[PDB]
Amino acid sequence: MCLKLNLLDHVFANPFMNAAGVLCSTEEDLRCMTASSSGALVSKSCTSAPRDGNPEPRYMAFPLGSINSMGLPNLGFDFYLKYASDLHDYSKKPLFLSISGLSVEENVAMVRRLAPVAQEKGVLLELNLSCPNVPGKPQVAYDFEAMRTYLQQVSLAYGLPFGVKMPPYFDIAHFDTAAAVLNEFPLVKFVTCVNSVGNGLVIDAESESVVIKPKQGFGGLGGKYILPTALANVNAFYRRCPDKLVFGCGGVYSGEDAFLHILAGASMVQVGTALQEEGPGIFTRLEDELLEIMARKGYRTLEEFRGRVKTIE
Amino acid sequence: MCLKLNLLDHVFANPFMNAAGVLCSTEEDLRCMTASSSGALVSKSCTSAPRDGNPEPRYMAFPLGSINSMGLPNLGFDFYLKYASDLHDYSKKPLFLSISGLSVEENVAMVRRLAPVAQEKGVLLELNLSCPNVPGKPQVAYDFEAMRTYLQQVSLAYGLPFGVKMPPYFDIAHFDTAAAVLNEFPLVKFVTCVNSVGNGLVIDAESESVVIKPKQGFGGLGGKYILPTALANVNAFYRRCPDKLVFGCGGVYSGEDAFLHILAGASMVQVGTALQEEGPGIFTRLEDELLEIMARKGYRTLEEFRGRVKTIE
Ligand SMILES: Cc1cc2nc3c(=O)[nH]c(=O)nc-3n(C[C@H](O)[C@H](O)[C@H](O)COP(=O)(O)O)c2cc1C
Ligand SMILES: Cc1cc2nc3c(=O)[nH]c(=O)nc-3n(C[C@H](O)[C@H](O)[C@H](O)COP(=O)(O)O)c2cc1C
Ligand SMILES: O=C(O)c1[nH]c(=O)[nH]c(=O)c1CCc1ccccc1
Ligand SMILES: O=C(O)c1[nH]c(=O)[nH]c(=O)c1CCc1ccccc1
Repeated sequence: MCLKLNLLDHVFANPFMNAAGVLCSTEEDLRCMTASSSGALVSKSCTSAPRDGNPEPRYMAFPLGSINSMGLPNLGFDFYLKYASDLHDYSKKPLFLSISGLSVEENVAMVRRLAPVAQEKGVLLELNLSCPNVPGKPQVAYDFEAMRTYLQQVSLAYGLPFGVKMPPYFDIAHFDTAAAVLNEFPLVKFVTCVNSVGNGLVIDAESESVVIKPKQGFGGLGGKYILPTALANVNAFYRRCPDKLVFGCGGVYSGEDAFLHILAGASMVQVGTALQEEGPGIFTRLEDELLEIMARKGYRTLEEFRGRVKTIE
Repeated sequence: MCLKLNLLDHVFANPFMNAAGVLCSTEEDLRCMTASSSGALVSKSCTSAPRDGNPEPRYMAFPLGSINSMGLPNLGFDFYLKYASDLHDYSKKPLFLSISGLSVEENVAMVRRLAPVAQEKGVLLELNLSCPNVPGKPQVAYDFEAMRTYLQQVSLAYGLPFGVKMPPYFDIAHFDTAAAVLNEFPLVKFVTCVNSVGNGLVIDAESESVVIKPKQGFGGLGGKYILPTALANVNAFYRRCPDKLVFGCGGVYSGEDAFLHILAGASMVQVGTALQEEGPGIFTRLEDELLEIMARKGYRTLEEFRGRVKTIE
């Protein structure tokens, strides 16, 4: 009957927050997410300098979900750090800051500056391993040695508990390798599964055209298309990383979808496409709907069912 | 107006066929696919010996698609070779035979034996590369060195044009690398994109349980979930393999979905989940619906629009 929880030395009114990138780029957006009923908020992944991002149109949504190739538009790390150190009202809810530098050095340079603000104000770091395509090498989370370098360097530079935003994997050996990398780093205290399902292509039959301008129409998919992919990643890393938290992201449109993420192992549940489409009112509905399912089942706490998805035999 | 194609030295009344695995395991199944209005059929991916596959339930479907961990149940190579050599009526439509040996040596042994029947009767080989190799390693087509080995060995042992069935990829680096491997092999004349989107997890909220028994509920996804992933892969290989055909598979439930595949580059268009759910009557419906879109647009043949998806500016 209340959905409050405690994680990472912080108190949360409920497990919901925006997904990085959605409703979180400008001061106005971050004030809007803080005024909402969400339990937390995360800022737009940032780079050391500001970015315009890719040409428009760069996001489109449809009944089954969304496609985007935003290009990491952001107001620059100095802005997000300033929001964290001077503007955010911590009495309202916790703040996560997402960083997405284009090299290890850039990520290390941002985290060294974020550390004392984390100590003083309690902002939390979500390190985004996804990045614009560089011909000739894979995304960082898809190159396990690069991933290990990033986490070794960030962990050294930051020195405090943080989390990592992961793209989906689709192969059980990949789950085993990625979770073994993550388990080398004791400061990685949460894993957020998942970022968009990479490089889909939506085509409009009437116009015979792709629907976004960058990358010949290819972009990451979110929303209903990706819920079972998201639940599989959440559960695969919940099972493999027993000393970490898993934050679930992907496909959440209802309190039933949140319930499924929590059954698979999610501690917080992030909302991307559905929030972009419905606006911040969605958080009161998701809370009501999750409490309604809990009540029908007799559950009084999230702990009673987190990670307790049943297998057959 | 017409749906006819002539490719790989065969004539097809229309581009539709089953996806491997669906309606194609027994003699009864293959006679049913032959009696349908599809333009071709493919047999179930086989191994040297018969397999019972995994325990049930191992396939389930829902409004947005399906999940399966079948375990490669099949009647064994000798049965499908007999069907191709002695039973199929080639005056009705062309036959593809899919193989999925559990090692390069098993595939080599099958294709050596298939070769003389392919030469005499015109059966076409589809080699499934989205298939287990050594457990704890990724599936073959996610291990580029293994994939190259499989292709070198099968190309030497078989010596005739064949095609390959590919898992989806999600990273531009992988589209680049995979297409470069395929383009090393001139006998690979068609590339079928895509197999299921691997290791998703469907969870039923009422029962709090996964819905298939093997693999703790993890399985490959088909259907509406995967259409933009399928289209991205069809187009990515269509652009990168200009000397090969691309066949599309994933998410086809209507003539409009088939039209989008074909705009992305697809020659043949395969139907898995929707055919499993609706039965072979789907082919008359897909042909009617694709001809209606062609009529409205004034297209008289498939080559007028195949691969002609527009990009923005
Ligand atoms: C418009 C847009 C911008 C996004 N930007 C980011 C980002 O800056 N950093 C990040 O970690 N993920 C980003 N994402 C990914 C989302 O955080 C989320 O992982 C993905 O959309 C899946 O969740 P959903 O199904 O709720 O949309 C973005 C997604 C969208 C739709
Ligand atoms: C029950 C079932 C069995 C399958 N078995 C095979 C197989 O033996 N070989 C293979 O190449 N693909 C197999 N697949 C994958 C399908 O061929 C197809 O690639 C996938 O289902 C996506 O197409 P769809 O969205 O139309 O279902 C199977 C799919 C299903 C649902
Ligand atoms: O800003 C984006 O395009 C973006 N969109 C996503 O769905 N997830 C992300 O993490 C990002 C920022 C990193 C990124 C990823 C792919 C292409 C460009 C930037
Ligand atoms: O028989 C299968 O489970 C199967 N299902 C698919 O959706 N696609 C396939 O290619 C196969 C056969 C290969 C496979 C894949 C994963 C585990 C075992 C066999």
